[PDB]
Amino acid sequence: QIDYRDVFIEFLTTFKGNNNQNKYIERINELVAYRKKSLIIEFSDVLSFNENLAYEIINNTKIILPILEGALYDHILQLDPTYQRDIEKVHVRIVGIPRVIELRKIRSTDIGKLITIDGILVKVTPVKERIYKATYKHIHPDCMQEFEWPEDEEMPEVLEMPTICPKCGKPGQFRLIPEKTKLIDWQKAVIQERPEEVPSGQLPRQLEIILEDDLVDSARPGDRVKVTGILDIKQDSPVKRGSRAVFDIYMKVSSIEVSSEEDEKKIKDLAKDPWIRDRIISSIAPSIYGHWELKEALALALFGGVPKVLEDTRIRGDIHILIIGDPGTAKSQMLQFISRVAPRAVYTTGKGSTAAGLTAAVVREKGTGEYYLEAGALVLADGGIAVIDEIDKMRDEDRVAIHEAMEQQTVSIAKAGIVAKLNARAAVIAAGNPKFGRYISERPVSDNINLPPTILSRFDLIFILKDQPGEQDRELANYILDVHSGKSTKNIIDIDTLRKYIAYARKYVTPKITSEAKNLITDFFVEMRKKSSETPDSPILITPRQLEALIRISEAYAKMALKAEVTREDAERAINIMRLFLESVGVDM
Amino acid sequence: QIDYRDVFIEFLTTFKGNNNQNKYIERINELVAYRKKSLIIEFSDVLSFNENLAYEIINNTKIILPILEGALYDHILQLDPTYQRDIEKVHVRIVGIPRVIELRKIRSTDIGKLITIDGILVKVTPVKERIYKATYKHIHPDCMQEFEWPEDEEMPEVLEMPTICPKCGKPGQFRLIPEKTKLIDWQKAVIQERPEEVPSGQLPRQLEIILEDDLVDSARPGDRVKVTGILDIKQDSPVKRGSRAVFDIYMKVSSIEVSSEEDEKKIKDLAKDPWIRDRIISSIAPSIYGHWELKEALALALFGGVPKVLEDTRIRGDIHILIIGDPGTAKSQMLQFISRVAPRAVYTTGKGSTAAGLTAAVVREKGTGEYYLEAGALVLADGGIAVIDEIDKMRDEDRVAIHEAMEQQTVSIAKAGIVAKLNARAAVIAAGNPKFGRYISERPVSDNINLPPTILSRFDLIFILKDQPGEQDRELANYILDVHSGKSTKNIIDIDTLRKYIAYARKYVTPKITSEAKNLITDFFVEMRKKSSETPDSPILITPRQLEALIRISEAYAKMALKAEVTREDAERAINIMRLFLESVGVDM
Amino acid sequence: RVIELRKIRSTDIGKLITIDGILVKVTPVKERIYKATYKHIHPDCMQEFEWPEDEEMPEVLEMPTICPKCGKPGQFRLIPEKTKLIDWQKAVIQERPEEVPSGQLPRQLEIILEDDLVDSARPGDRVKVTGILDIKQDSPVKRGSRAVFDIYMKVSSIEVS
DNA sequence: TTTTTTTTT
Ligand SMILES: [Mg+2]
Ligand SMILES: [Mg+2]
Ligand SMILES: [Zn+2]
Ligand SMILES: [Zn+2]
Ligand SMILES: [Zn+2]
Repeated sequence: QIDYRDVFIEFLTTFKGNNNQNKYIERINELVAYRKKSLIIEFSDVLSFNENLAYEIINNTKIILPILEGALYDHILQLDPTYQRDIEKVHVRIVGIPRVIELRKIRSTDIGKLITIDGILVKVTPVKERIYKATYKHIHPDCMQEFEWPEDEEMPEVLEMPTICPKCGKPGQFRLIPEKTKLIDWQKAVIQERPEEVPSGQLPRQLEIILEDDLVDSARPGDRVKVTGILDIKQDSPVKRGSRAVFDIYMKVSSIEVSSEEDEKKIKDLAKDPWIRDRIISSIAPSIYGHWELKEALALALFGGVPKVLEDTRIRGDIHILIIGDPGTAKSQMLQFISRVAPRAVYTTGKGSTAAGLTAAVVREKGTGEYYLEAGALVLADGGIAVIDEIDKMRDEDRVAIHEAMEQQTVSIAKAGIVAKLNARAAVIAAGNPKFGRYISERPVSDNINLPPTILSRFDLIFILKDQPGEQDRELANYILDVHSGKSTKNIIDIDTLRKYIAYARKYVTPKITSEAKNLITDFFVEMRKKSSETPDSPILITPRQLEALIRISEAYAKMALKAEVTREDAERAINIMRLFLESVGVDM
Repeated sequence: QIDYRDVFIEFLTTFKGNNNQNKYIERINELVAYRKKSLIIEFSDVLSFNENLAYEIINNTKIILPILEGALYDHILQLDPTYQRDIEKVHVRIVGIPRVIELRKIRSTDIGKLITIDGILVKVTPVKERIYKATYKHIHPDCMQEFEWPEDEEMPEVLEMPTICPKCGKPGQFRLIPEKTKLIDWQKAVIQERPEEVPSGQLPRQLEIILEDDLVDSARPGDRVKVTGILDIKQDSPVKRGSRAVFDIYMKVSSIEVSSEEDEKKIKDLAKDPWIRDRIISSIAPSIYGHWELKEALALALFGGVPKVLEDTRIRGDIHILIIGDPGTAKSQMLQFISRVAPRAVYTTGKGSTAAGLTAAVVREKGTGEYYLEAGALVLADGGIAVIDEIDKMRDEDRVAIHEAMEQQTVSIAKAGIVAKLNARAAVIAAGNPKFGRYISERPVSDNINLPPTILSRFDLIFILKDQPGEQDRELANYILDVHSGKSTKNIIDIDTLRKYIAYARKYVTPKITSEAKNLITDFFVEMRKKSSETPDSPILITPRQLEALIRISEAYAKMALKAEVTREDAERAINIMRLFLESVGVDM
Repeated sequence: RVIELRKIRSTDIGKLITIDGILVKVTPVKERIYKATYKHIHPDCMQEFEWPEDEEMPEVLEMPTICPKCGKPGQFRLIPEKTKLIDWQKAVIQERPEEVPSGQLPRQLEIILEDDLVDSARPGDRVKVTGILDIKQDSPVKRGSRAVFDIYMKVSSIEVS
């Protein structure tokens, strides 16, 4: 038995990272300045430094984590005594455990060991408080004594009350003292296994996890997470007998990750290429041949515009795309790709969705009997992208429920005495088929689309796809067979890098409109409106929304190159893509 | 060792305000005269008077507050000995606490400290009575003795049954004596966080607060309030075990303020401008170009007329506006602005509203099994404005629920054995699209509204918005791009001061109609009757309702200028707006 | 004294007051015990007694614990024949709509009618009641907080319109 | 009762 306090302190103060910058030393300095009370340590770094120390953490976790925490606290306290009286104790969280076990393959032998499970977050409860050291008071005409009930031991998960007063050795009834009671933050969350690991013909399983102290509110529902902790059995109602000697299992989370400097460096050099826009466009759905104009439209929606928030109103900065095409034009294929490359996306279908499920659902809690709100698909997609396949297959009474969310980006509910307004800032991508399955060229556009003009005006771009056999069949057939043969197109940015690029652009880039782009947009909008009045029979209308669309598209093109201003070149591209949308719908320019 | 009783009396008596009038001395004088029993003290005043006094109260409020009550009570006692026999003790309340913490950021370290939280009140409980000192009689044939149970401390939040009789030392049965029991007023309320504070993709949280003594019935649901007090853990079934030693927190209210003398001067001098009405109109929706005539109608609805109450009937004092326009005419943008600038407004949509949610909903308590009502959207909007967007999309079974509210300004509830009639004196602002999306001029208004003719009879003014691409496209395009570029319109009233201006006018201004003014309305209304018979095919009928509506519009104009008298210039202005209403609806004169 | 149904506070309990409101619910006439008669079921006792001795029987129903005659505990059986009853009726009073403040729901108060006061008025009428307020007790034995109590109304005289 | 998805007169 050798003390690990010196080794742990030596590891923190002597470890050299990629640049030999003493990364953990910097983390301590950040911890002291911000009073973060939590430290994150990569497991592979510990193993590289001292393999014996890594072994002890994995197995002897129950009786070595407090030892390291105490040593770390003294080092921080010595570094800055002001840190004391503000933070009582610090936490050491280990990340990178080699022991990873699937949610469905958890057995009895894994209880009591530090393991890692990767899944999808589903439900998060409001933050509550847990008593870990009580303070009772034996009220009895002779006692008038208070005491901390659990002596030399943390309070168990089961609320237990003293039977014999330690101060007088007598029974009676005791009264809790909230003022002297010590509390710790407590949150309950539910994790679900990923859809790619569920066995065939079976519903996904669920596991209950517990977050405490600073770990509360570390993630939102729908996030992909990696949790490391100790499994344990759950006790709910042990007071009443009746067998039920079978218990569920829950998880005590010690460290949690969601979904770096090197990545930012990789992204920065990518935008240096003048043809970065073409590379991004060609990297959208590499398995689909052609449809270049469609690929550009989907790329713009991934980046989006710049939302504007003023003192009196706000203007949305999301781009909505609608695709109408004959069956077999692969429309669902790009939509599936978009839901996989976007940092945050939700995939829905017209037939399998309802008005309540898309925006918000009011459900009665059977435990208390009072109504409460449940987030819909659009609410869960706030700040992301919502995909609605088969938009024409849903009832018009249900489709009309998203008119407010698509423009005002808010959901208003007045039901069961509940008045609320939830943000739904999400970009909507929709696809569907014409009225008669396939497009009828002889018939006009009004009866082919079979959609009200109100929802049509809310879409920035509308593309009509027609499957016309011709001279391009041979090249299309060769491309499809090459995909089935395993051949892949090179010079394509991978999904993981592309997803990182999109997230960085949406966070640190905010283009501004210049004077040159202002004149070009104004001239085109005025000219576009004049031609619209010539033929008023078209279902589509040129409303002031289309003017907003040009600004959003112009910003999206600039954001793709990580530019700071909307130059003249970006304005031309916005006009060019708008011309194709107008030409496809039947309006010449 | 340092006593602050003298400092408290010194601070109350020797404090100089900005007017140098000893406001706190006047507050005590007002308290004694009206038996207020509650004193409001700003924290900033104490900080200027003495830093040590300010630091003590904000930190040690648990013990200093009872001490400060005695010094105030004695000073009031010597000021007026008759204060006794009516009020046993007074209350001192501190406001302006700088310890402001967000609702979602509350942690374990904040329990037991004086903090303040800003939120929205959503639920109020009927006033109840709480026991703080009980009296029991020992039911045992030897005792027949009455004793107060909690000796040397207050009754805790959990009622405790004495087990041993203090007077005789014998256990048995005890009977509560309500005659000698001490009671205190008790109320429960729920606070919800503001929509602007909710994180992306999450749902708003709630916190339960407790109001006691004079703090009961100090607010109504839907009001934004700032509440200060001490947090504590909630106990529901301490006797009943079952593990789950996790407790939710609740707030003990000590001072509550809903949502002022320099602003009074700031609004009175503003009305001195003879062009104040023009400036107010130009300040409505500054981000919307044009629509000058429709902006005037919205301003009138913000102020409204003066209700007339007779010995048998009441005359509605509110103005109802219906807006029908093509998609993309910014109908929803100004409705959002109206809901934000009005002192009390509720925003609802046609698809997100139900009949129960608009008027009242019954809720069955799980415990008692009793039905009780909940406030609907219209009830919460009483005394304010109710905004109903996309009124043409709501189901007719829910549309009939507002027919009584528009005309009778009342809501009748007869369900689940509960019969009541609620007041719904709220102005209704509604918007909707034409029957065929784009308005058709050649067809009449009846086949374009897609609404029953009955509901349109209750609307004072109806406006038609037309999106016709013409020479104004360039001006509109330039204006929109200016908004997106950060450019703002100057010489306009800010929203915060505009809301204060509207609230003052609706409270302290009651214009009176002159005899000469009545001549114009009576003469004008006669000419409408002649034209009604000339063209009886119009869907608009010249009823006595139009005569009543004309009076309200003139009264609103006078209230806009803070004038207590209705001159002739307001009557002609009311005539002009009615004429354009008839011109837009197709009745050309 | 006349007090609005919404302005009732803690200081008004135990004093004669007058409330004006609208009847909304009337319960069927029932009987209440003010002096019960108990028989000790113990193979030696066979004794009859009135448990609420020298005191009116309270609202809470409490059975005797020790036999006043034999001086021993056991089983006590109530005798409906020897007991004395009194007419009992429950009703709910709702405040007038004109008294309701803006944007609030009307309050309700529970009143008790006894003896000849039963069936004095029908639901939907306007009445003015007089009497003494008191708190409501349902299950004082059950612990678990609930230290707050509601207030009901005992009617001594009621007039209609 | 009231909001929701579902099979059923
Ligand atoms: Mg498809
Ligand atoms: Mg709208
Ligand atoms: Zn003891
Ligand atoms: Zn006794
Ligand atoms: Zn006996």
